[PDB]
Amino acid sequence: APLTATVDGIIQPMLKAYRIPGMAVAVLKDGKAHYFNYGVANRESGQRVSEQTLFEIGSVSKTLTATLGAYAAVKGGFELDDKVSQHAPWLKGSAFDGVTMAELATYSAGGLPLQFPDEVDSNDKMQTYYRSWSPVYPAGTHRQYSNPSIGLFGHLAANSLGQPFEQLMSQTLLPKLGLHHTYIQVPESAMANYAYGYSKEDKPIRATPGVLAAEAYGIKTGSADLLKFVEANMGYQGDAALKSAIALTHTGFHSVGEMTQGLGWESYDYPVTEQVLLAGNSPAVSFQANPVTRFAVPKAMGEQRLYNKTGSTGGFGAYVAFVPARGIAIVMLANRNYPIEARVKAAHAILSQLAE
Ligand SMILES: [Zn+2]
Ligand SMILES: [Zn+2]
Ligand SMILES: [Zn+2]
Ligand SMILES: [Zn+2]
Repeated sequence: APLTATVDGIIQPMLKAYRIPGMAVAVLKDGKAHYFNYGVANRESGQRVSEQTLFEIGSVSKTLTATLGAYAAVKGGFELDDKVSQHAPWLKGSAFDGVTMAELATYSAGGLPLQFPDEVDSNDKMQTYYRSWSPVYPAGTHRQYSNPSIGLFGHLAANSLGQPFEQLMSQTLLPKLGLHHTYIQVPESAMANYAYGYSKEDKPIRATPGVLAAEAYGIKTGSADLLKFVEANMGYQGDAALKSAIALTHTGFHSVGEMTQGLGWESYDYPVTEQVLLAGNSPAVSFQANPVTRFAVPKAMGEQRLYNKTGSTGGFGAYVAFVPARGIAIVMLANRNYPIEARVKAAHAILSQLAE
């Protein structure tokens, strides 16, 4: 073998080193899905991980939120270059008069922070927060990774179609993507599949609920459903609107170094080195404001790219990467929040091999 041995040789040492109780890994190669399952979903019960185990994917959720937002645009709810307050009456007169929906989606509204301030934890206080927010930078000039930013994008995009976000996600988007084992709120029927996360203190934990949580980091899913979503991104057919929506998430709106920001997905010119992938996923990019390289117009980024997204929650660590031109992808879902650097290194190791 190369493939079982390739994945095993990379994943198993990493689990030992970061004491990861469980991981589900899925890869795509030559049209087919391959599942590699390690350890336990639940330490107390000993339930083993499978490709049907539900994990919190954290901010990988943004790629689905982005797809939802794109879908609403395609269906005419809004245009990406519309000012945000065109689609939020309660933001008329605020800074959002001068921010576009695209800018919201791509963390470039002007310095919205990584998280809401702590007592911005209700709908009323969230509205006042945005109404009263004072931009740090001119719109479209700085990227600062931000849950309030893509949070509001997803919320307003769903509203442009007349529905709450969770309804649009659960009743329209996920069903059209053929993702029937993916959830914002895990139903009682599926709870037996729901892994526990583990904190640094080895205490079992699950996601803290909150304002715009569903939009920013709210999805629970297993490796098989998530790879199916990645497959849709490699070459989807059928629903013309959904096809167009997926295309839109592969549009790049600006770059920061070698990373081009899309809707949800971040991408790189392919081939890409480990060092470059690491840098683009590092705190240098994710934890502080960066000035962007502006694009004259948004551009379709195409097939010879590596697309990816990191996600974590208090107890979970997720990574997804895919390369459409080479027909390869990896999904790595774990129930410990272990370093992104290890995620990226292992994924690059495996993808480098799949491309053989
Ligand atoms: Zn296989
Ligand atoms: Zn409070
Ligand atoms: Zn609202
Ligand atoms: Zn369904």
